[PDB]
Amino acid sequence: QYSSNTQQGRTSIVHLFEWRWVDIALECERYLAPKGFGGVQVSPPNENVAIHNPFRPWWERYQPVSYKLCTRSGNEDEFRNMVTRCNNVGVRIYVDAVINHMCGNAVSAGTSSTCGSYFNPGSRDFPAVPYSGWDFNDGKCKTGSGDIENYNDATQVRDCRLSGLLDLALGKDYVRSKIAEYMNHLIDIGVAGFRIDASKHMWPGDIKAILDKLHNLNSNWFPEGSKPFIYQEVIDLGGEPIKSSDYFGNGRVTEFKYGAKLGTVIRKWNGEKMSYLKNWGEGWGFMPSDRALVFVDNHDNQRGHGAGGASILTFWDARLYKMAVGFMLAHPYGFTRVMSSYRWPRYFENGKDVNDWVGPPNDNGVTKEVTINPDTTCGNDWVCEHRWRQIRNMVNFRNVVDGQPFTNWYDNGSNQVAFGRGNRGFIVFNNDDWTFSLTLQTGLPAGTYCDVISGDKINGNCTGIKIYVSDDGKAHFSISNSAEDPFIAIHAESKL
Ligand SMILES: C[C@H]1O[C@H](O[C@H]2[C@H](O)[C@@H](O)[C@@H](O)O[C@@H]2CO)[C@H](O)[C@@H](O)[C@@H]1N[C@H]1C=C(CO)[C@@H](O[C@H]2O[C@H](CO)[C@@H](O[C@H]3O[C@H](C)[C@@H](N[C@H]4C=C(CO)[C@@H](O)[C@H](O)[C@H]4O)[C@H](O)[C@H]3O)[C@H](O)[C@H]2O)[C@H](O)[C@H]1O
Ligand SMILES: C[C@H]1O[C@H](O[C@H]2[C@H](O)[C@@H](O)[C@@H](O[C@H]3[C@H](O)[C@@H](O)[C@H](O)O[C@@H]3CO)O[C@@H]2CO)[C@H](O)[C@@H](O)[C@@H]1N
Ligand SMILES: [Ca+2]
Ligand SMILES: [Cl-]
Repeated sequence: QYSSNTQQGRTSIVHLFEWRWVDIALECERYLAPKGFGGVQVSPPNENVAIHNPFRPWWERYQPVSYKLCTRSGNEDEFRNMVTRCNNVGVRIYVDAVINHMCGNAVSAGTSSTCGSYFNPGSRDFPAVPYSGWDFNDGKCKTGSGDIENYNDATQVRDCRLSGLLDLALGKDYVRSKIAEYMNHLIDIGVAGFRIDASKHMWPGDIKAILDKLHNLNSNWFPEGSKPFIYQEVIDLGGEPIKSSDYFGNGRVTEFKYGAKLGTVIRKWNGEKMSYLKNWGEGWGFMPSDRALVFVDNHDNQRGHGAGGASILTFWDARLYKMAVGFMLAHPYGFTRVMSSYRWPRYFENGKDVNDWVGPPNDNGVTKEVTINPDTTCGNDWVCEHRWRQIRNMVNFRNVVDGQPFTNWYDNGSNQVAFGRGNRGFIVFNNDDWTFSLTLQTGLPAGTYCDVISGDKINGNCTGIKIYVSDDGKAHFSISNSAEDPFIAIHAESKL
């Protein structure tokens, strides 16, 4: 469960949050494959409650109605078409598996669902599965409300309803088997693994029992005996009885400390400085690099959900965001996930975004296609961070330097830093309030290199900045503090 199952030489996944299956299929072919992306995390592909108050929020997809592959992203045929087309060009699909719970206990009975299946939260009847009252934790939970009230009690975190979401009885073989049937359906289609939603809300042993039932990956695309890549969503910032390490037996775990701390560093908050990143990784108290699933923001915290945090960087703070993402993709720690978002009309009333619920760009609830602008950006309010030159090119940097050691670190004791990855890549940052101008040892072969942040290598020249590495590996770098992108990155494949 620890190996990504990506193609050799591809090292990141991108979250195409709320994208339609047909758009992802094209994106794999026209962009992700040629640009060297490892894979795509998809939004939950199973039927959910259609919520009209408020109007079709992104979070309705975290309220399952059945395991039918029928959502605003598309139907089963469209989902199958996407997985096949993506695998065929060497780009993997990872499914956001919502398996802790069905929908909210207070949702009205009927057929207000993305495939029109009947369901009755009140009587606990989900006949499309099927589940009944016997399949939920109502009698196991010991809180007065039946909901999670207190994270200091590890038992209720697992047995009670997360924000009222009907809590599946994951200790029952029947429940485990219905979940496994869903996941095996997905695996056999050709899915490479899973983001396990709400893992903290499940016993590690119950997840293990589900995982025991899972097939090996599809033998047309994957070597025999390949196991689904598992990364579990556990928000562990310290101070709670449940630890991310509790989940290491099942696969990787999201490291939410990563983006929280990096955000603070890059904003220069709380006295933090880029020079402190010399021991980034386990040195900062993070989990082992071989288990960490790392990211600057996720779909929750970019809009203040989950642990939130003021320090979280997103596309809304585009300048600092690119630097954070660039740092992450350069550094060997963890397995990297890049966010890809849509814009919503963010509106703050007393420090909180009252539109933090708004779903994907839509016309009357129908998800807008991702249109591709002439400059390769996206239209229809899709942000497409993964198509931003600075991030896209750093995705390739990580590929180029895969497995090379962290070396040749430099810092000015404040916010001007640089480091190399073996003899394959080198990156320089200026986050101070003055110019960085210095000659540095790069660790690279002599030559002319295109800076992949300001531009591209195209048939014998560069469209951005050029760096000249002399015979002894030294190169001069000048980065103004007023620079729109105050960082430079060069690597073996950007050499002329
Ligand atoms: C969002 C994450 O919450 C949890 O995280 C905890 C940390 O674990 C903890 O250490 C500390 O930092 O606080 C955090 C925030 O509380 C959780 O551990 C983590 O897994 C969550 N991320 C996940 C999981 C889910 C659930 O699948 C996703 O959640 C999102 O979707 C939810 C469901 O649609 C959405 O909730 C909405 O719907 C519920 C039903 C509603 N609840 C109300 C209803 C009733 C009726 O009984 C009352 O009981 C409640 O009090 C009402 O508020 C919510 O109000 C409504 O928003 C949720 O907001 C949304 O984040 C998430 O996307 C995953 O990534
Ligand atoms: C294990 C520890 O990791 C993190 O601590 C950071 C800290 O947030 C950061 O400011 C910095 O602290 C030192 C640094 O170690 C030292 O080399 C430098 O001279 O001075 C810095 C402070 O002025 O780095 C450490 C990691 O080395 C977490 O933030 C913390 O919660 C956790 N206990
Ligand atoms: Ca649970
Ligand atoms: Cl996540």
